Amino acid sequence: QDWEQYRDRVNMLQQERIRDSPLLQAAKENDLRLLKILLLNQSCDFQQRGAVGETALHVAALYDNLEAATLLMEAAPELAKEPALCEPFVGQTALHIAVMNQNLNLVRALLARGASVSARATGAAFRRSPHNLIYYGEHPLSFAACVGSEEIVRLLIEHGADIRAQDSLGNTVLHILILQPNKTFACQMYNLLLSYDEHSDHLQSLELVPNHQGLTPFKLAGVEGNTVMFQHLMQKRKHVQWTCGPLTSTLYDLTEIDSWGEELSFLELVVSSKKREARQILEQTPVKELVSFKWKKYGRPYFCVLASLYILYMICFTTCCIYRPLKLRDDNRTDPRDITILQQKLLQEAYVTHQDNIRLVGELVTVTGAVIILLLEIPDIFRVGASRYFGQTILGGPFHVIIITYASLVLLTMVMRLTNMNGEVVPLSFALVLGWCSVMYFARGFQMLGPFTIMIQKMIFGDLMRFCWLMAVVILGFASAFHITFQTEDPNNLGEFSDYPTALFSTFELFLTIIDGPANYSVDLPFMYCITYAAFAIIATLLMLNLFIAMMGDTHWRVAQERDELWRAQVVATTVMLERKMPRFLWPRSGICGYEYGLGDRWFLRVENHHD
Amino acid sequence: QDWEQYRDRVNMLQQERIRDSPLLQAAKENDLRLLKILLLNQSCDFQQRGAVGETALHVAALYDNLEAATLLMEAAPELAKEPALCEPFVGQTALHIAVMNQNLNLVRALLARGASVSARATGAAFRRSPHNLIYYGEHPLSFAACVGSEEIVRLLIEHGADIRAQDSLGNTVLHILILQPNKTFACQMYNLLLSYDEHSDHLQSLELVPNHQGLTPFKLAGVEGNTVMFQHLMQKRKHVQWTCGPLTSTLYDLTEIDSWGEELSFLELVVSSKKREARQILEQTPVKELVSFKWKKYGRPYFCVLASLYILYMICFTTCCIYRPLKLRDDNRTDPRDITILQQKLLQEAYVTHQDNIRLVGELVTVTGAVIILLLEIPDIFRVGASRYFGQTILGGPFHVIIITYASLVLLTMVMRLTNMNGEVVPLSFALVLGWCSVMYFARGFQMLGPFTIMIQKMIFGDLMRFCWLMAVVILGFASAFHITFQTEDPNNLGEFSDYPTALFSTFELFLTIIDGPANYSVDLPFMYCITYAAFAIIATLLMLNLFIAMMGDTHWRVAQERDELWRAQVVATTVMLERKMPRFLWPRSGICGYEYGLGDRWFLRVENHHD
Repeated sequence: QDWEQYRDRVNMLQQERIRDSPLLQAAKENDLRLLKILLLNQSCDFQQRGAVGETALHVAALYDNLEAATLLMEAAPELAKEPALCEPFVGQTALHIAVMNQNLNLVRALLARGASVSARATGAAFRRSPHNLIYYGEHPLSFAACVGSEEIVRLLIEHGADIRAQDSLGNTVLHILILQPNKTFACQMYNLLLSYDEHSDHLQSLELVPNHQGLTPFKLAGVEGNTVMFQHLMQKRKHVQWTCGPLTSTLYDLTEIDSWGEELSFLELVVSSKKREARQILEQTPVKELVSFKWKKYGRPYFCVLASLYILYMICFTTCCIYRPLKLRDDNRTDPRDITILQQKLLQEAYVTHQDNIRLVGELVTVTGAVIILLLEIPDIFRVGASRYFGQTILGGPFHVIIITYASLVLLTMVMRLTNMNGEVVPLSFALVLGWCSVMYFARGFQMLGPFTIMIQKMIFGDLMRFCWLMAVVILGFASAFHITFQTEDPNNLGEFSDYPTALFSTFELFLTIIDGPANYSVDLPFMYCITYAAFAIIATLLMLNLFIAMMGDTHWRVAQERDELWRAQVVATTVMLERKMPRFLWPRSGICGYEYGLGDRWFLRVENHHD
Repeated sequence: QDWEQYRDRVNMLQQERIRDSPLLQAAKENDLRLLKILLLNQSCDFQQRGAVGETALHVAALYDNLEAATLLMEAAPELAKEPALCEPFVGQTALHIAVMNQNLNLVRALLARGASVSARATGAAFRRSPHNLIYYGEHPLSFAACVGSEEIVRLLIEHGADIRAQDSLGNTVLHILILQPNKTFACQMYNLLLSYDEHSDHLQSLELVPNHQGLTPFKLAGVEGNTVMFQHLMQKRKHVQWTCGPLTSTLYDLTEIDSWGEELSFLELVVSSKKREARQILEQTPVKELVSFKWKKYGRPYFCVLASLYILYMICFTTCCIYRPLKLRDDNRTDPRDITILQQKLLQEAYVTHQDNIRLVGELVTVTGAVIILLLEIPDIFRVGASRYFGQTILGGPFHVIIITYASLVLLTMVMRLTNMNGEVVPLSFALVLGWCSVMYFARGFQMLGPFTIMIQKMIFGDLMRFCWLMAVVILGFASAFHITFQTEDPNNLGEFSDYPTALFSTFELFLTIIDGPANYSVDLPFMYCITYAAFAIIATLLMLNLFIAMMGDTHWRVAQERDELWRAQVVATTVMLERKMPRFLWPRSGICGYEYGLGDRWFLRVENHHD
């Protein structure tokens, strides 16, 4: 069964036992007079529970019923301390339910009895999933903070609610408020929980308490794509120096963005986030002024020096494919089967020559230039995880599938040599169509060439191959029908259709008008040919091509703001990708340090404004 | 004559007799003093009527004239009970006319005399037609309900107006209010007529009273495309279970949408409606949450299993066309008429062979796979009606003309065999260009491939064949003018124009630049050729092709919202089309039933909200 149909059984079987039991019936309906009388004559033993396993007070708190709920707590002393027992609802007590409803007087009544403010709700319907519409955490302080009810929030802290508790995923009360869809109404709540902070607990500040996967609530505001909470967490870390007219020289702290850490870099997590909204943190005023300083000062010359050691490499690999050891044809086997054109095979002559030694040192450059590419890509596979890394389209994208299968086919051609294999022309032709089309990677600078090469990528996955599933059928339709008409005829006159793997290939060419329409006006073609071909020229090359241009012409202004918003996030992905690699010799640390103009040990970045 | 000019005679001949008669003259003009005097001296015998046949009171009520109308009813006792007699105005009494004008005191005066509130207006100008601007039904209660005059509405019910009466089309008072252009102002009226309901008449509820063609006013709110009345009729059939914070788990009834009926399914009538507005019921909140449950759970795997038994069928029919019994050419007739290329004809050799028995069982699959297609399409013709079914473009569309003329040409090729006919290549070439281009039907899932294959259909009916009526003329213009210049010349040098059925076909190819411009630089072409061809290359292949790309390029962003609104109504058409076919083994009935969590016997669907 699906889980969606499993919980629909449980939420409806609960509604049966409320109808069956007379005590639970009056709780929902606020029948006070029954609940006074039915609790006199042996007030019912409260293991009498629903199929979920809840008491009468959980039913009385699930509905807005003050007066019936208080009469149950007077007769029964301990209903505030009982959990539910069904597996998607484990531990949800009456205090978890009264807080959710924002019921002001019922929470006051429950806390007067001493209900535990540290009860976990560990059910399978409270954990975060794409098929649960709420994620409010486990502790009841977290329930009050997410519903925007500030009066219950300050009421629980006065009774012992600890703002430093964590749920099973590790999220504290601050991690959850960033994960809420109501973005602009949690900033009022985040100011409140900092005033209740102990300021005694050394655990360093609550803003720096880590998740299980390592994210602090500052660092989680970036990954989530929360542009409102990012500015709020930055008001603590800027200093205003002077205001001279319209100018204002404010001074940002730059420590939780200038992370000098082994793998938890803030600028890595923002660009490699799967959330679409994370590409807008990169335009906020302490960050946009930073990654346009790394790029224009250092990241642009090191990416133009290194994009011409890769043109001078591929121009050293084609001139060692052209010059390759072809002897003369030492055989007369081309005279049988006059259909064959073939001539001179191969050699083993890198040694005995005057111009295969200049060719030799042009090969060992290409041999030890395809092992360096394997040493800079393979240990970068495991860090991201081999399935995110080949598909992000920003963090490299599908230019790491090409750049490895280029460097793998240079090493095969070495093993095709030194053992005297024959088909050396098969990897050399796959290397040169992939090796040059990887030089197209280095248009990630060059604002001119930049956003164009995304559109090639976006029209080869989205809009070309949905045109090609419905044309592997039309060129199987007509191509297997031209083979039938010319199966009778002679192949010496109009012999484009002589064998069935070329019946498909001549018809795929006729689709593109590359080959002309096959006609011979000195002979009688069969009459069935000119009917099937007058239908092929309307479906294939009026309609199907001129509608593919139109499909290309309207999905290009839909992606108008979206490829240009994606290019500026592809310069930031290049700058952090280089800062892992190049050694500390190159790249002094960004920002003016502060131990000589002595305030501390932090590394600052100065940005001045103009009030328009 | 037209009917439009026939009623213009009658409405103007009526205006003559008002001018001719002195009694009827003063009624329109509110000349009270004449109407007091002219009714003293033998008050005129009221068979004196117009050419339509109306009395003086119908003229007095056709104009807003209280005082003249009351003076006629005092002198003449029975003018409230007289009908008009002309055929487009049969039965329209004075009470039908006073109600239309929203005249408050004149309706009070007529009902005090005892005018019949059940008089039918059976004229030919009150029935529904595209050339009558009003459709208000027949009974006078229906006239008051459509004009938005609530005070006349409650006045007629107090005197005996029956809200359960029907007109000649069968529409009750509730069916008509849905058919009105003033959509948002009849919801106030529909609440009113339910309070006047007897609640004594077993006839089950007035919301379920059928039309003559079977439509209840709920079911008529969907076919008409009335998105406002659909939500109003659904407020009666939803239950709210709980509200937990922003959540709200409401519970829809799902009985008049979950119709388990022989042919009156609600989801069939909405998608096959000719009205354009009916494609917006499929986005309302109890229905959009239903047909995305049938599709994603059951309708998507059964449409991907069954779209690969149709690739593995057409890949079993082409490899029994390629392998077909061609012998060697046992004749030397190709040596006379050396223009002929032909060779080996046919056989009767499915029997004596080692590899025509593997071919034999690949034919009987294709024989009894084109009789199954005939058994699943022919009894579905008569249900929709053979003229709606082949043109809806949503309920299948023109993939049922292809899929029958594919399965018909497999059965001809069987009769071309077994009798030794010759032209077997003529149906095999029509089957393979239609059989594959029917696999393109199965892009009705696959959101990627989905909206693209509508645009092929919309540019083959709308925008290609209005380009082809004005190019059956240009390639008859130039093609019959190239035959004239080369009728003199010799066909062995530049012989594309040697016969008039190829003078058209070489010129149709020259339009598309497929064939090169016919030139031979070693001989003198006639000088008239290079003038007519320098005009052909400007009209045909600068202007006429590059303007067809532009026509394709601007009618594609007009249909931008409209092909994507049409794809989501083409998934709903597939889901209900499959639910007729596949047996009950597959497909338990949708929605949680309710006899175990005992409220009734109805089948419910749970949907929860979030208040933004």
